[PDB]
Amino acid sequence: EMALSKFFRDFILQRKK
Repeated sequence: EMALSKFFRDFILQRKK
């Protein structure tokens, strides 16, 4: 499906500021 979906957990979640 998507491997960015792993990468997802890394970008937007560092935006939990």
